Amino acid sequence: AKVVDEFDMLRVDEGLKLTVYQDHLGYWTVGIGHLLTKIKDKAKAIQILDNLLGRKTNGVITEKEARQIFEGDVKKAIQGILSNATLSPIYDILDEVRRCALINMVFQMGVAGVAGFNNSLRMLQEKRWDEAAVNLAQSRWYRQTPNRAKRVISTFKTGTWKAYENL
Repeated sequence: AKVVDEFDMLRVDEGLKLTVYQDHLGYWTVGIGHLLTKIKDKAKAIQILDNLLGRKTNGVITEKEARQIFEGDVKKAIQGILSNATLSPIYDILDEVRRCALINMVFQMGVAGVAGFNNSLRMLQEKRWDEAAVNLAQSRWYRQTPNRAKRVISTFKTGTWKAYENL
């Protein structure tokens, strides 16, 4: 239906893994940045994956199942936004595309982290794009992850998925 959606948006930013993946901290992961466990044990990571999914996987999953796992994480991200006093009124007035960009921020940093952008959030709440992009660019989020921040901020400015046309 939509050329780019929230699953492919966060696939560009957060890698898509169809096999259990261990990062530098030893944390086991799968799908769109879905943390299975933080214990350096591959057998428990796969066991957790088996209970989440409905089969005896050997660490490998399909893209359909990764979208199922991700849709669950998105439902929880929306619940965290609508349950937050700061982020809830912004989510209401934002369109579908810009809603995905707010969820993207809640994926990287927590709901409490996104709620720290007091002035930038007021700019978004008032549909004052571009002014929000300037305040969001002057942030630690932009400093640590410039390229991911550029794509997300551009999405808030345009609302056109243009930054994610082809990763």
